[PDB]
Amino acid sequence: QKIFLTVTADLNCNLFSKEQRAYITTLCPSIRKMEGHDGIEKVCGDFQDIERIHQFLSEQ
Amino acid sequence: QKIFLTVTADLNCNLFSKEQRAYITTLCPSIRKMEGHDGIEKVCGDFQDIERIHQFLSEQ
Amino acid sequence: QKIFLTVTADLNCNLFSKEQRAYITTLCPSIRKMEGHDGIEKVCGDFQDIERIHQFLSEQ
Amino acid sequence: QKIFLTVTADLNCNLFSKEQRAYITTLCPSIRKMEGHDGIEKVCGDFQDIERIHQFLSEQ
Repeated sequence: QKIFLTVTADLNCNLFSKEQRAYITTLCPSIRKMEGHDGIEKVCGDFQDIERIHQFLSEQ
Repeated sequence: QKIFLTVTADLNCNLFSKEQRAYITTLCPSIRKMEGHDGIEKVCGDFQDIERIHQFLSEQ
Repeated sequence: QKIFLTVTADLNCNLFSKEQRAYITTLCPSIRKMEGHDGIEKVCGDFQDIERIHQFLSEQ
Repeated sequence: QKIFLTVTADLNCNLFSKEQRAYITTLCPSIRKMEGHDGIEKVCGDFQDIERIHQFLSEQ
């Protein structure tokens, strides 16, 4: 089965814009998002999507 | 410059025993954990730690 | 003087409709939310915000 | 049936010592806790229990 049933990550919203963090919807379409007027602040799902999101923000 | 301010993982406690999950606090001594009648169910820390915990459990 | 830095609540999506849970963004404009297929599933914010949400929903 | 399935609160560990925070074990022996070497950082449980902990901490 799965090692991690789910993984959640608090995003740095000082470091990355609404526009940068909004791409996560296209990068990982089935990632669950905690979102404000400030855009995506937390993400939840498979460890593979958290890695993919970390890779993506790491490059910005 | 933290990408993920924190990261939290839900451990699959069906796949892994209390003894197997117990080592996580030696593996990552500054980890934070949530602990029931069958030991460690959830963990919180750096991305690096959650990657090391995934690596470790992945090899059992 | 924050006692709770943030507070997250899991909503009883069986008890309340998408239309009932949808008002939360109008009730609490500054709130953060996570939206599955049947609307808002989880909410993050201030204690006071989570309190007013409990009240609003308790009277449906 | 209940309004909030669970509630989680990030505790202000700057405003409240390890020892003040440790009493939450006595206050709500049923509350699930995220804890490391500065003690309880996050609590998860029933709305009523979150209220009691906020009520306790606010009375300090």
